[PDB]
Amino acid sequence: EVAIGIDLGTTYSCVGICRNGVVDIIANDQGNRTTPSYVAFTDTERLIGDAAKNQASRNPENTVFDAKRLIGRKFSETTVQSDMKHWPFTVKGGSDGKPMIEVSYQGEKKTFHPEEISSMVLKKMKEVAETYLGKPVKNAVITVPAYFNDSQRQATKDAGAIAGLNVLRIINEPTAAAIAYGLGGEQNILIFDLGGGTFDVSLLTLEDGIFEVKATSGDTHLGGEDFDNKLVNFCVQDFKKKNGGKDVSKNSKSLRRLRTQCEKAKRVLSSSAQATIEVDSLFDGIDYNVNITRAKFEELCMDQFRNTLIPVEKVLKDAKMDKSQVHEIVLVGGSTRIPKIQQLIKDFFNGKEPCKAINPDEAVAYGAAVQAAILSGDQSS
Ligand SMILES: Nc1ncnc2c1ncn2[C@@H]1O[C@H](COP(=O)(O)OP(=O)(O)NP(=O)(O)O)[C@@H](O)[C@H]1O
Ligand SMILES: [Mg+2]
Repeated sequence: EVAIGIDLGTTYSCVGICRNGVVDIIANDQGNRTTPSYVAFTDTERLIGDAAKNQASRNPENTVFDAKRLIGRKFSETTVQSDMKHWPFTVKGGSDGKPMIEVSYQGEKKTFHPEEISSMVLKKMKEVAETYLGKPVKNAVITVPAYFNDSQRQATKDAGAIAGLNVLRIINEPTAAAIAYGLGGEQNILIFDLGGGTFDVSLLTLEDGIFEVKATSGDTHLGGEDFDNKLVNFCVQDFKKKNGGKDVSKNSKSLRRLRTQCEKAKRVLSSSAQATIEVDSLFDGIDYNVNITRAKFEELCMDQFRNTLIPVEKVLKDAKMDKSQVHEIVLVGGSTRIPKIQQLIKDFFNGKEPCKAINPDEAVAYGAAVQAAILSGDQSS
């Protein structure tokens, strides 16, 4: 009878439950309200979530992420050829044309389909809910991007079945976000979703409790990781100017340790004017330290931030509607916490305040949890 909503994110996943028309987003074992979509294999164990992400730089070959970029795709697809330059783990095509992710686990070569890796993240999110509820969970609504095709949706559903979930429904991420905010006649809703890996803009219409996706645009390779990379590239150049041209970029472990700290500084800069990036013994036993102002971060990311408005203009053009006709702008995704992004969007919409009351990296799971409760016969929301 217990049903949960799950955001299966490219970078971070999130689980919620709606009971008595109230939605709890469930914290994991480390107290985090979102969980990295990471799976690692070591000599002794299978790590999922925070524990997998935290040892990525010590075990790059056997730490799997971005399975969402492979799920329901043929290995020969041009998106896979393009994306695989980003992965330190091995991916090969099977005789059925399906990607096979190859790792070493307890001294043995093992291969997994993308939906098997995604099943392990879903199983972790199921266990997070079960620990909180102190009861087994069987039923779930799982979200997917609006642009997901029938193969990607069915592979996501299969991941749920492998994780031990009865998948009540697959619903669109942008629709889930709109459902979270309870969005009176006809309403034009823009979902601006900027996560860790991807940027999705969706224009929805809502007449008589019925959502339709009118238009979608974005960039499958713009997200928080790209802003982290802007800080990494700066720090690499800054280290050169401090340490007689020495090049941190030659050491992939040095880059990963630097990237981890750039991501932390980026988060601090969403609520402070300044942050420190610090890595003890970064490269050649040399300590690295630098102070980054919010202004410098904004400068490094200036083009990427401003270009987020281009897909906004494109969905409005495709829907043949003026920005003045948008009733709600919903901020979704962890990167929408960046003040400069919030200011650019507000200014574009002529000072209209976006809907951002729900922690933006939780809104999709929140909506999924509402839909899961409704489809279980609970009319309280
Ligand atoms: N306070 C913050 N300031 C800036 N970025 C943040 C903040 N909190 C989290 N993030 C970033 O949010 C991103 C993760 O967004 P999230 O919406 O959880 O991912 P997702 O659901 O997996 N989306 P996607 O990766 O696009 O599929 C990471 O790049 C984080 O660094
Ligand atoms: Mg996503």
